[PDB]
Amino acid sequence: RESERREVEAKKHKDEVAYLENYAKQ
Amino acid sequence: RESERREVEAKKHKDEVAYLENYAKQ
Repeated sequence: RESERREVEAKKHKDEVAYLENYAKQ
Repeated sequence: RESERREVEAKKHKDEVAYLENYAKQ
């Protein structure tokens, strides 16, 4: 379970950097 | 140990996203 939590928090990193990219170029 | 690490990760993620949306609100 803790390993799975590691992968899902990596996914959260991906989502957050994705939103930063979405609103970065404006 | 794993639970508290996940908690600190989650709070820093929400802080980051709050920072980004506050910056982008203009």
